[PDB]
This record gives sequence, C-alpha cells and structure tokens, in this order.
Amino acid sequence: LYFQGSVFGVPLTVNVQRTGQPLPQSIQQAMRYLRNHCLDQVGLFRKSGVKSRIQALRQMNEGAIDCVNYEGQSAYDVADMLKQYFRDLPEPLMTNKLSETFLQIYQYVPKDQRLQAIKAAIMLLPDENREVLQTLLYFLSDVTAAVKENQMTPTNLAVCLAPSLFHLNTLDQKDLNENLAATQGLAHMIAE
Repeated sequence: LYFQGSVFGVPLTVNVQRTGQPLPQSIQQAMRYLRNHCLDQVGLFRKSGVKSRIQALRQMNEGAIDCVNYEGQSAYDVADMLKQYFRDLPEPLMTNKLSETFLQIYQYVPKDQRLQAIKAAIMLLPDENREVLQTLLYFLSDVTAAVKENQMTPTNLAVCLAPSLFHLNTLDQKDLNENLAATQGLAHMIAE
C-alpha cells in the first residue's frame, strides 16, 4: 500500500517508533546495494541519476512494506535518491548549528586539533542522528576505499554530500563560509 511522504520528510525519531531504527530498512538497503554492487561506478554521488527513475525509487520506498529490491537499478539513481532522502529530512542530519560550529572550528581551532574539535561537536548531536551519521560515515568510507575505480576522494564525496547532510542554503559571505567549512569538516570526517 502506497503512503506518499511516509519516508521522505519523516523524522528519525518517528522511524524509530515505527521500525525500531532511525533509518527505514528500505533506506539501509539502498546503501547496501551501492556498497555491494556499485562501488566501481565513476562519480557515484556526483553524476546525476534520471529524475523519473529517482521518483520511481522514492515511490517504492514509500510503500507500506519496508523493503525494496534495488537490483537492476542504476547506481546514480540510487545515490541521488539517497541524497534526496537526507535533503528531505525535516531537520538536517547534522542539525542546523553544526555548519556554524564547523566554521568556528576552522576559524579558531589549530590544524592538528580540528579532528578532535569535530568529534567533540558531533558527540553533541541527538542519539538518532549520531547512529545515522556513524552508519553513513562508514558507508562513505567504503566508497572512498574503492577510489581507484570510482574516483571519489573524501573531498569529492564531501563536496557532493554536504548540502544534503547539512541543509546548506544553496542557490551572504557567512553562508558561503559555512558551506566551505561543512564540506571541509565532512571530508576530514570521511577521511577517517
């Protein structure tokens, strides 16, 4: 049975109410499919998928049964759908404050302490967000492991994923600075 808006736009806490976990299984299966079968696809997360196929995948995800079979799907549609998932969250995965906190980190904290200040900032995120960010970072880390094939460095992933994870105000210098800080901070994070 089809319930539009049952996944995209739903808060992490409600997902836990419904299924036991902050990400729906249908969403976790998208990551598994990318990780299992799509890591040789050049420019994963960067190259655009096809809107109509991205829309069909959203719709399969918003079926009442929390299970989607992704086989046969282009990696780029799945990757883009994943980005839309985080984009449509009612509050960014990172929360709204962290783009600013990452900026302060790059404004004040010294090179060799930044990772440490980034981990400190992250430990302040809600539980759900912390679980999801952990699962995502290990996933993105696997992607970057296959860099010789897909050409996605921590920096290449970061630049493509920050807006959706942080909800950056994308088309003020401070806003652009937050964008750059969030990207840099995210790249650092993926790199470990």
